[PDB]
Amino acid sequence: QPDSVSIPITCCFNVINRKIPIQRLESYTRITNIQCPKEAVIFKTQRGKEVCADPKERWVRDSMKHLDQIFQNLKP
Amino acid sequence: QPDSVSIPITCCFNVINRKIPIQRLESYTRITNIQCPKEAVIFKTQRGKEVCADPKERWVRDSMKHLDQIFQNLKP
Repeated sequence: QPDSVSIPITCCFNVINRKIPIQRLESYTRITNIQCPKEAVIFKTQRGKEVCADPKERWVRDSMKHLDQIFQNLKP
Repeated sequence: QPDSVSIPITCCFNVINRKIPIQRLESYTRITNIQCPKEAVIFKTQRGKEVCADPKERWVRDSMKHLDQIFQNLKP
């Protein structure tokens, strides 16, 4: 197989259970690899911590929306 | 005087008194003109509303920080 199949893959095996204050969240990425066990987002905090969260949770979608908006408005 | 002195100036005469949820706030600008009566920030919400706030308030500085970070990290 190509050497792309032996690249390591980052997953979320667990998702945070407490909501995190949105002013803490600075960015997010999505888990996309089918090898991973669950659909999830990884938030990057101000501090640089990485947090797995369930995009089905309300706060999570709301934080994702908030960051999306700004990103599309921040170009500048 | 130059025609710059007869340009209209936007100010904040009042500042919001209730805290606004940070996921609502998408951007901010500062009042800078000395003609204005008070130091303040103008937040732009998701919805496009404009809100005057007092940068001495905790939530406000925190929202400003949050947006600053992302802006400097969002270039991309």
